This record gives sequence, C-alpha cells and structure tokens, in this order.
Amino acid sequence: GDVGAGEQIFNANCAACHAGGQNVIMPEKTLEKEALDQYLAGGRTEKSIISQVTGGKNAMPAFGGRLSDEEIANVAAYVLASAEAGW
Ligand code: HEC
Ligand SMILES: [Mg+2]
Repeated sequence: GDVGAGEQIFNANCAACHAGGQNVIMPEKTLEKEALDQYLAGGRTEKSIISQVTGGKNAMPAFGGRLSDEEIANVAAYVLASAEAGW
C-alpha cells in the first residue's frame, strides 16, 4: 500500500481514538504489534486490519461508507508498518 496516503487517512479518521498507536476507548486494545497479536480477529495482518476498519467493531465505527477500499487498504498498510516500527 501507500503509507503516505495511509498516514493522511489515519490522521483524519483514526488518530482521535488511536493517537500514538494507543486506544482511547478500549485502553488495552491498542495498535501496538503485541496488542494486534492478542486482540485483533485474524491477528497482525493487513487483511485483518482492513476487515476491522471496513466493518467496525463494538465502539469502533465502520469506515466502509466514509472511505474507499483503496483508502482502507492504504491506512491498513500504514497501521501495520507503524506497529512493526513500535509507533
Ligand atoms: C474511536 C471512536 C475509534 C476510531 C475513530 C477508530 N477506532 Fe480502531 N478501535 C477502537 C476501539 C474501541 C477498538 C477495540 C474494538 C474491540 O472492542 O475489539 C479498536 C480497534 C482497532 C484495531 C484492533 C486493535 C486491537 O485489537 O488491539 C485496529 C487495527 C483499529 N482499531 C484500526 C483503526 C483505524 C485504522 C482507524 C481509522 C480508520 C480506526 N481504528 C478508527 C476505536 C476507534
Ligand atoms: Mg467495497
């Protein structure tokens, strides 16, 4: 994916709840690689991130209306790379 576009999408749509890769609303369920391993359905993969961004889960809204599939793929790439980089 395009992590540059991904970062822009993240700043506009995700950073309010996930700034610094954390999780405001559900504190343990962060975007850190270890938390993705534990708490994300399907584990630490771009595919699993795309699924959750697209459909939402619990307090996390769905982005399938607001974003295109390309935008979702790009933000997923950014999240995975940032997780691997420890935010
Ligand atoms: C606040 C209203 C949120 C916004 C905006 C976004 N997310 Fe989120 N996210 C939020 C919650 C409450 C949770 C936990 C859901 C649950 O109950 O299991 C999440 C989870 C994620 C995850 C998985 C993290 C983990 O399990 O450790 C990912 C990968 C994720 N969220 C990504 C993400 C992106 C890329 C967003 C912008 C498009 C985004 N979220 C918005 C809360 C909120
Ligand atoms: Mg679609």
